This record gives sequence, C-alpha cells and structure tokens, in this order.
Amino acid sequence: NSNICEVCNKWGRLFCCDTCPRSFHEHCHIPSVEANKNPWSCIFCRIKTIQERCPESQSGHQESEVLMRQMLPEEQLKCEFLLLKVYCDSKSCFFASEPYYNREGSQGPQKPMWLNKVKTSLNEQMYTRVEGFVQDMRLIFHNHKEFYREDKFTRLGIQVQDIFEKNFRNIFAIQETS
Ligand SMILES: [Zn+2]
Ligand SMILES: [Zn+2]
Ligand SMILES: [Zn+2]
Repeated sequence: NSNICEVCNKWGRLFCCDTCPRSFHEHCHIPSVEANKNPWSCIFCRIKTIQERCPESQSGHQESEVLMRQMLPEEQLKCEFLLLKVYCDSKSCFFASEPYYNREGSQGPQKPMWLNKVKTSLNEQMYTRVEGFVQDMRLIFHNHKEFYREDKFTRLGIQVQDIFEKNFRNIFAIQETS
C-alpha cells in the first residue's frame, strides 16, 4: 500500500485498502473509514465494482436525467466519490471551511456554501436527488466568482469548478460533446 493519504498526500495514521494500494486518513476518505470491515475496500474500489457489474452504466447520459435521479445507494456513493475527487485537489482548501465576507466594494452571498457543509449534508442523507448535491457544489464556485469580482483570486473558483465538472462528467458518464 501507499505510504501517503490518497486525498491530502500526507503521512500519518493511514487505513489501507484491501483491494487496491491506496491509503487514507480516517476523515479524508468519504465516507469516513469504517470501524471494522476486514477486508475493507475504498471508494475507488467500490465505484469500479459498480461499473464492472453494469458495463452499460458507462454509456453516455444526459445531465438532465442524471440530476433527477433519486439518491439511492449507488448515487449516494457516486456523489461521495465526486466530493472526494474535489478534496483531492490541494486548492480545495480555499472552499473547505465556512467562509466570511468583508471586502470593500463587495457584498457576501445570500446563501454561503462550503465543502465541509456538503460533506455533512451527504453524511446526514439530506439530499433526495443528485440535483441537490450538484446545485450546492456549483454554488460554492458561483459565490466565489461573484464575490471576488475582478480580483485575480476569482481564478481559484474556476480552477476547482473545472475539477468538479470533469469528475462529474466522468463519474456519471455524461455523454461527450463538442
Ligand atoms: Zn489525508
Ligand atoms: Zn481501493
Ligand atoms: Zn448491467
């Protein structure tokens, strides 16, 4: 197994996947690494199993259909995995914890949002459809772009949104387009 966390790339108290060489801090994995379970398989491995059990699940889909899906266990898992792919990027630090807004010439957003809040909402089964999870994720970056206006810091929202959107298209097998 790897000797660093797959998510944050640091050493520490690591839990090792039984079916692949990845390792994780307890609260870096999503969901948080399960108490018992020998063997244990990470979220990467659980997603790959879904695909292997239903190869047709990789055929192209329309985003509008994916958003309307109810949050049954496979969709729950796919959203957890997508959230974890965003935490995998180091620039997620800027969007992890609760923001505050005091900048001359700007007003904070009406509905603040952040990654740890989405993480808690998934854990608590607060989303009934994929659409709820995706709307809160996109709101994080939209809030950032609107608040930072012409400051070059706006670019961090574009960058992490691009990670989100590429992983969304991959995980949910969105039909490729020009
Ligand atoms: Zn970690
Ligand atoms: Zn694994
Ligand atoms: Zn099938």
